[PDB]
Amino acid sequence: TPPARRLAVKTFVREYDSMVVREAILREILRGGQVYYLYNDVENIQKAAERLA
DNA sequence: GGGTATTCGCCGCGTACCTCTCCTAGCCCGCAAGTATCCTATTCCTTGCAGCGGT
Repeated sequence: TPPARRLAVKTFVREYDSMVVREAILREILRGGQVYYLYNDVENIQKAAERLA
Protein backbone atom coordinates (compact mmCIF):
# COMPACT_ATOMS: atom_id res chain seq x y z
CA THR A 1 0.00 0.00 0.00
CA PRO A 2 1.00 3.65 0.36
CA PRO A 3 3.04 5.68 1.82
CA ALA A 4 1.15 8.15 -0.28
CA ARG A 5 3.54 9.49 -2.91
CA ARG A 6 5.47 6.35 -3.75
CA LEU A 7 5.74 6.18 -7.54
CA ALA A 8 5.99 3.01 -9.52
CA VAL A 9 9.78 2.74 -9.94
CA LYS A 10 10.38 2.56 -13.69
CA THR A 11 12.36 -0.46 -14.91
CA PHE A 12 14.54 -0.36 -18.02
CA VAL A 13 16.50 -3.43 -19.14
CA ARG A 14 18.98 -2.17 -21.74
CA GLU A 15 22.22 -3.50 -23.13
CA TYR A 16 25.16 -1.58 -21.72
CA ASP A 17 25.78 1.79 -23.36
CA SER A 18 27.93 4.73 -22.30
CA MET A 19 25.38 7.20 -23.68
CA VAL A 20 22.56 5.62 -21.66
CA VAL A 21 24.58 5.85 -18.44
CA ARG A 22 25.58 9.45 -19.13
CA GLU A 23 21.99 10.43 -19.96
CA ALA A 24 20.57 8.81 -16.82
CA ILE A 25 23.22 10.31 -14.53
CA LEU A 26 22.82 13.78 -16.05
CA ARG A 27 19.03 13.55 -15.77
CA GLU A 28 19.34 12.69 -12.08
CA ILE A 29 21.98 15.37 -11.43
CA LEU A 30 19.93 18.09 -13.12
CA ARG A 31 17.05 17.01 -10.88
CA GLY A 32 19.31 17.43 -7.83
CA GLY A 33 19.08 13.87 -6.51
CA GLN A 34 21.71 11.17 -6.16
CA VAL A 35 22.63 8.11 -8.23
CA TYR A 36 23.49 4.62 -7.08
CA TYR A 37 25.93 2.96 -9.50
CA LEU A 38 26.22 -0.69 -8.49
CA TYR A 39 29.36 -2.46 -9.73
CA ASN A 40 29.71 -5.26 -7.14
CA ASP A 41 33.38 -6.03 -7.72
CA VAL A 42 35.84 -4.55 -5.23
CA GLU A 43 38.80 -5.57 -7.39
CA ASN A 44 37.84 -3.32 -10.32
CA ILE A 45 35.52 -0.88 -8.53
CA GLN A 46 38.32 1.72 -8.38
CA LYS A 47 38.82 1.45 -12.14
CA ALA A 48 35.06 1.56 -12.74
CA ALA A 49 34.61 4.70 -10.63
CA GLU A 50 37.61 6.35 -12.29
CA ARG A 51 36.19 5.55 -15.74
CA LEU A 52 32.74 6.85 -14.80
CA ALA A 53 34.32 10.08 -13.55
C1' DG B 1 28.49 -74.15 -85.06
C1' DG B 2 29.16 -78.04 -82.11
C1' DG B 3 30.44 -81.91 -79.65
C1' DT B 4 33.22 -82.17 -76.09
C1' DA B 5 35.43 -81.16 -71.49
C1' DT B 6 36.05 -78.51 -67.66
C1' DT B 7 34.61 -75.59 -63.89
C1' DC B 8 31.46 -73.76 -60.56
C1' DG B 9 27.99 -73.49 -57.59
C1' DC B 10 23.97 -75.67 -55.18
C1' DC B 11 22.02 -79.39 -52.48
C1' DG B 12 22.23 -83.15 -49.05
C1' DC B 13 24.24 -85.53 -44.68
C1' DG B 14 19.54 -90.21 -37.62
C1' DT B 15 16.20 -90.27 -33.32
C1' DA B 16 14.92 -89.29 -28.41
C1' DC B 17 16.10 -87.20 -23.94
C1' DC B 18 18.96 -84.51 -19.76
C1' DT B 19 22.23 -80.34 -17.72
C1' DC B 20 24.01 -75.56 -18.22
C1' DT B 21 24.81 -70.21 -20.07
C1' DC B 22 23.44 -66.10 -22.75
C1' DC B 23 20.16 -63.00 -26.09
C1' DT B 24 24.01 -55.08 -29.22
C1' DA B 25 27.22 -50.87 -29.32
C1' DG B 26 27.51 -46.64 -28.61
C1' DC B 27 25.72 -41.61 -28.18
C1' DC B 28 23.18 -38.04 -26.00
C1' DC B 29 20.76 -35.55 -23.05
C1' DG B 30 19.07 -34.29 -19.09
C1' DC B 31 19.36 -35.03 -14.24
C1' DA B 32 21.87 -33.75 -10.77
C1' DA B 33 25.78 -33.25 -8.21
C1' DG B 34 29.81 -31.31 -7.07
C1' DT B 35 32.76 -26.66 -7.70
C1' DA B 36 35.42 -20.77 -8.54
C1' DT B 37 34.44 -15.39 -7.26
C1' DC B 38 31.52 -11.41 -3.89
C1' DC B 39 30.07 -8.94 0.64
C1' DT B 40 29.64 -8.82 6.41
C1' DA B 41 30.83 -11.30 10.68
C1' DT B 42 34.95 -13.89 12.81
C1' DT B 43 40.68 -15.37 14.81
C1' DC B 44 45.89 -14.52 12.98
C1' DC B 45 49.57 -11.69 13.73
C1' DT B 46 54.02 -8.65 12.23
C1' DT B 47 56.30 -3.46 11.35
C1' DG B 48 57.61 2.09 11.30
C1' DC B 49 58.26 6.27 13.45
C1' DA B 50 57.56 9.75 17.20
C1' DG B 51 57.05 10.48 22.32
C1' DC B 52 59.63 10.07 26.29
C1' DG B 53 61.73 9.17 30.90
C1' DG B 54 65.91 9.63 32.50
C1' DT B 55 70.23 10.93 33.15
